[PDB]
Amino acid sequence: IAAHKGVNQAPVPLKMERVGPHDVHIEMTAQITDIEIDKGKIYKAWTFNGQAPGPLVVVNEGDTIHFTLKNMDPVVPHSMDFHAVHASPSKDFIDVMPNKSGTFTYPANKPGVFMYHCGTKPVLQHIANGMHGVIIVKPKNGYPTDKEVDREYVLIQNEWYKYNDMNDFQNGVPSYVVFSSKALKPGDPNTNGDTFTLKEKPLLAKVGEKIRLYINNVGPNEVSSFHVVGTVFDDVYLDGNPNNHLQGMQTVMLPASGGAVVEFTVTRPGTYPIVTHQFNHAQKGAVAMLKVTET
Amino acid sequence: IAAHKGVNQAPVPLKMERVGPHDVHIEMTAQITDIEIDKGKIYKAWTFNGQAPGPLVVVNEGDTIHFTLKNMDPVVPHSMDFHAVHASPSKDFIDVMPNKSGTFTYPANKPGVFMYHCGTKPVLQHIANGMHGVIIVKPKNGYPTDKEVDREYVLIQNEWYKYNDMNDFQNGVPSYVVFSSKALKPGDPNTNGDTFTLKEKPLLAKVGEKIRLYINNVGPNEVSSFHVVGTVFDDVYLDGNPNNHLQGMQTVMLPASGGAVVEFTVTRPGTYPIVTHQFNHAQKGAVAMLKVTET
Amino acid sequence: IAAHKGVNQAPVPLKMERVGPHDVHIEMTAQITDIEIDKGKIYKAWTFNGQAPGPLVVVNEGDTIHFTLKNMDPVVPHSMDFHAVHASPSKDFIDVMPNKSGTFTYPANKPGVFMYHCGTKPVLQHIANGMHGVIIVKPKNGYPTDKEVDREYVLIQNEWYKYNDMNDFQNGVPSYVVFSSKALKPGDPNTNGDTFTLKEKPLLAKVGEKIRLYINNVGPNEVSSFHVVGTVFDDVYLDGNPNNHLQGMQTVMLPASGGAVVEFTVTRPGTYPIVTHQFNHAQKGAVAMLKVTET
Ligand SMILES: [Cu+2]
Ligand SMILES: [Cu+2]
Ligand SMILES: [Cu+2]
Ligand SMILES: [Cu+2]
Ligand SMILES: [Cu+2]
Ligand SMILES: [Cu+2]
Ligand SMILES: [Cu+2]
Ligand SMILES: [Cu+2]
Ligand SMILES: [Cu+2]
Ligand SMILES: [Cu+2]
Ligand SMILES: [Cu+2]
Ligand SMILES: [Cu+2]
Ligand SMILES: [Cu+2]
Ligand SMILES: [Cu+2]
Ligand SMILES: [Cu+2]
Ligand SMILES: [Cu+2]
Ligand SMILES: [Cu+2]
Ligand SMILES: [Cu+2]
Ligand SMILES: [Cu+2]
Ligand SMILES: [Cu+2]
Ligand SMILES: [Cu+2]
Repeated sequence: IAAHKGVNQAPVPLKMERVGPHDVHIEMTAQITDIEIDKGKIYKAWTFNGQAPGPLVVVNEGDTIHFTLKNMDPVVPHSMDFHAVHASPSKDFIDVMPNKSGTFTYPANKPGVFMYHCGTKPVLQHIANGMHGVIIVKPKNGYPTDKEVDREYVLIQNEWYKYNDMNDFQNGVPSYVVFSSKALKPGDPNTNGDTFTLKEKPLLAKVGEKIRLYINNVGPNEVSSFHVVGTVFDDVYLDGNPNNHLQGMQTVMLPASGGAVVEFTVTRPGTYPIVTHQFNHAQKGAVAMLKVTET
Repeated sequence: IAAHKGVNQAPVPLKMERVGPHDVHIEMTAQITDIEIDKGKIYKAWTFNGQAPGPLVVVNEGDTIHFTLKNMDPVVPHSMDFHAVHASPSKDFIDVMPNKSGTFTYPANKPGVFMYHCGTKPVLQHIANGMHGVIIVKPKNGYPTDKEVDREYVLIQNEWYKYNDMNDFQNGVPSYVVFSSKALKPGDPNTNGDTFTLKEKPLLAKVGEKIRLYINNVGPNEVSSFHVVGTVFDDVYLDGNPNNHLQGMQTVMLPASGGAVVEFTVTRPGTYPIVTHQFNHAQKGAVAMLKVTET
Repeated sequence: IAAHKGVNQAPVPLKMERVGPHDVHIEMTAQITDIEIDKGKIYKAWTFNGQAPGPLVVVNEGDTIHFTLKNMDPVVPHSMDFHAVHASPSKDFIDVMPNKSGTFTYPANKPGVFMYHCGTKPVLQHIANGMHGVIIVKPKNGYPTDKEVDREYVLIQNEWYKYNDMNDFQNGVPSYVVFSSKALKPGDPNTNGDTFTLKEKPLLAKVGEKIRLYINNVGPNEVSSFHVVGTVFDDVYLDGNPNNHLQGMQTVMLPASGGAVVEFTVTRPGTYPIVTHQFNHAQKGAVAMLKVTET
């Protein structure tokens, strides 16, 4: 796209504020931002807020979201689809033109770990170029295992293809498959989907802790066989809904756009890889690390 | 196949009748029928009854099926495998030769949403060329959420490949991935697996309704990440068995031949896309629409 | 690998012994062994004990495993990762050099049907060349359906690619996809992952029996849509954990490394195929047979 040549829009922080007991404002941008997806490989991604996947959104069950998208792309329209919400797609997930803003309102009444993404046609193009993310909706009454959890993090799986190449997006294997982490609390890492960051700067834990991960596989195209090396999931909640409670899973199957909450214990000091167990994808980037120490 | 050149056998209605409180007769054909799978693209499909996927079959839990297959194919043998039934494959799912008929009998004692398909070797060939479908077995005591459902439809996912090309069927990506709808009540649409019909003639609903879909992914080869845009599944029953009850799923993973019953609420007027969230497949056809109006 | 040319190390029996009420010794080798994966096709596999998949391991819930790996490979390091265990990957799943041994200790406190595999980098290479298997951990209090089961077997799904070709392992479709069976009791078959053995020498059963299969899809790369032709699973336990109990499934989705316990009834004499319902994979080898007789 001629109007994207040389464009590299600096990342913009997510803006969010509560405006009622059951009402939240969220303000995001659509923007064109260079991301290093593999060492030496820059992808001029289509993004929310200059991150790919986009920034984490966390709301409460029963919150109405008043969402504003500011489109900074000079030529391409963009939009937003939150899987958390009940909405009319043809009224509420509509395009925002270049240099314009749009505001849409809709409720999040289901707890869980949901994908969000651009909904502009062709949706494959927009998701593959980087316009994906996660929204977490916290359950009103928690999970039954809350009291057991010592530490939690967010992980997101996505793929990267040949740059802006619809033939590859439709017909080709992924070039890279990658994890990212998004911050839930101050000090947590906040990273983009790349092959290396979470190997060089592992997630941190302490020996004997129960860890919870909020996970989502945003695709665009692949399923994920999510596994943490050296442990067994004690508890799994499919899509993060507390009702969908599995126990003792070695590996969690996630569809494209599929989420879960998973919990496991790290018993011994060391580095624990986190993978999709489709090992072709792992080899192409999808290995993160959890370093577990005595302190 | 030289004996299929110029062959286009008109579709034949499914014949079905109850012959006892727990016994049903079903009569199908195997036939060679031109189907428009994408605009301008005709596939000379191998079919049941001149539909691909085939006609919908609905029976009750505990029904014995007395199934007759009339083979209208001039040269290829065909057969039938219902996933609903307990049967001896080597006695009851056997070939029927060109211009012959065969009758087989077997019980359907498990409720759910089952694939059927030709079972003739090579089974890949027969399924890929179009010989697939769904049988629904209604549970004796219903689903616990029956009283909530306002409207229901059947959707089927399948792929199309290069015509009758076993190398592509085994080694290639699908050319098209498509939804079809099969009628449960008078007035419901009844369509073939194509890229366009359910976009141009969307399924219909009213604002505020709870919708149930009976879904099956017949493949041959792909899994499906089934999602309805703008809603969350309130209830999911894996394979349509009432025991396998999930809640609040954004996306349902279906294996190849996998089924479910899914229920969701449409809250607002508009058009709601239905997709597999493996967006390469969506781009290649697998997007249906649900138009939701005040009336 | 020049140092593997002409190497064909005879298979070595698994060594296992109980050494306490909650403690077991297991001794395996890593070795280079020619396996016929398809008729006329020899793969010089990287293996545990000269089998691919490796030998079956069965322990009890709460057993500590004292595992020894003797590396017979002349040049490549190997290691072992059991998905059953809680362990530090960077201390306990480490490499054993050529012509050396290493012993590692760790608990199996979760019941189920777990993958094991080499964990040496690149793990894709080691798994794809044949270093995979299953460990079963028997639940302390059984499964609720134990009293119903008449007969049981172990089945494993894996893929084979072009020989030792990392580009194919990462980017290509599988050449073959195959089932194997591993013995649980004297007289049971014990086979390698190949396209033919379980078609020519089917698993055996009697009419009216309830069969249990312990299944795992070791990959490396594919998911599996596991189905037995002519029946419906009465009961499924995901990953073999008794809590994760489904009923009446036609087909079980398994992630890569995913396991299950499945139970079904064979009602009539005949041969019942067992497949992954991703029929491209079935066509490439993944069809086993269960011959069901009056005796
Ligand atoms: Cu309130
Ligand atoms: Cu507001
Ligand atoms: Cu966009
Ligand atoms: Cu979506
Ligand atoms: Cu792929
Ligand atoms: Cu703790
Ligand atoms: Cu664990
Ligand atoms: Cu009766
Ligand atoms: Cu009859
Ligand atoms: Cu046929
Ligand atoms: Cu089948
Ligand atoms: Cu494909
Ligand atoms: Cu209603
Ligand atoms: Cu909904
Ligand atoms: Cu004891
Ligand atoms: Cu010992
Ligand atoms: Cu190895
Ligand atoms: Cu593993
Ligand atoms: Cu493949
Ligand atoms: Cu019995
Ligand atoms: Cu059955």
